[PDB]
Amino acid sequence: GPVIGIDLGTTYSCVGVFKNGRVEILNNELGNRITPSYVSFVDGERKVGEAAKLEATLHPTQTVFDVKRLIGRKFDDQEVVKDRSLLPYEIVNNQGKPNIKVQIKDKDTTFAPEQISAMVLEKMKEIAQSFLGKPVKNAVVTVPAYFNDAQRQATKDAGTIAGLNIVRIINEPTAAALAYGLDKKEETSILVYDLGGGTFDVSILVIDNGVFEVYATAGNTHLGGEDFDQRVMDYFIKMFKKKNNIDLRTDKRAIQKLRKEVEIAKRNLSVVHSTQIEIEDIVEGHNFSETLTRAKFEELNDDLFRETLEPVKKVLDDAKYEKSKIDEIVLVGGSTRIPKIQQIIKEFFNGKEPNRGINPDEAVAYGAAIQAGIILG
Ligand SMILES: Nc1ncnc2c1nc(N)n2[C@@H]1O[C@H](CO)[C@@H](O)[C@H]1O
Repeated sequence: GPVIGIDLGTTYSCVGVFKNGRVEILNNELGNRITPSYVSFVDGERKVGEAAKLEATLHPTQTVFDVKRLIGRKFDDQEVVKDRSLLPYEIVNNQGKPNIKVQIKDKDTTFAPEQISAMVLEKMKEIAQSFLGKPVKNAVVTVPAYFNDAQRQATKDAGTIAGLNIVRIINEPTAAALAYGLDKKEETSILVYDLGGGTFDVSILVIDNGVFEVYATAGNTHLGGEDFDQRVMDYFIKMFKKKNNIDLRTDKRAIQKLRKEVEIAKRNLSVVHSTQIEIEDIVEGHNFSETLTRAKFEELNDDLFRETLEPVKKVLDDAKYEKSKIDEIVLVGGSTRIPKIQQIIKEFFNGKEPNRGINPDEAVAYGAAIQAGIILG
């Protein structure tokens, strides 16, 4: 049968197929190549993807996301304790393991993380089946390089629940190296800088005669694009209060509409220098109309951009590497399109240029698809 490739990300998932000697990254039913990793349990309906994400605003306790943060971990791990305090849906202690609790038709229902991740995998599988017009039973699925045996096994178990045999788990850095087609011959040391919507990961990947090994990993589990948007929102919430004596945080619907326009404005400022953020009647009788420059966008976030170099220093130190030992810097995740990010990395690497695909959110799924093709021969 076919083997598909899935990037099971913290904030999103992406599915690729390898067919007629090319990788195709598939669109979801709404025409996007990225599906938000969200599942909602409201009014006796289950939704998966953007339709679930949209329920988060009015149904924050029934809308599950960021499950990758919980999968294969223990309820008392410091990281899960921190996540229970950040996440608005109920996380309960099932015999030492975090489980998700929600209501379906008012009934208390508990899920393992791998059961919610299975629902994201199910949807990616259905996109692949309808595209290939065949059943799909096998997949390459990616995980972070720092995932331990229980986190990898819990991801495999997610596959099994979704009716997917996970024939191979590969780390996200390896998947990126496969996508960018880094020469497998002789020896290459690669810094993989992966700045996503929710998380930052950096790995030293060494490629030696077609053998891939991650020598060191570090990161910041709570640093990504969504933080850069929150810094902009904070700024404009302050200004709108100053100007109109309206605190937009008093209206959940206003904050949702602002967040959407702020995300687009940030994307615009990776290409242009100045952009308009506009919402008619952000509340009744009050338009939101503001300009954001690249310079102000950077000023609002410069300490977070700069923070990304602390994990870079840690992996160089952990692997007893000097900046020079790094042969190529590869960038993954849409957040790496921010010019200032590219600039800061370059100057850290004493002038060296980094490589950024042009679909950096799809590189990991692309690599997983390539791995599927490699396995099929
Ligand atoms: N043009 C762009 N400039 C800055 N950030 C961008 C971006 N494109 C994406 N996807 N991103 C962000 O990447 C993350 C993963 O999708 C999200 O936080 C996007 O906003």
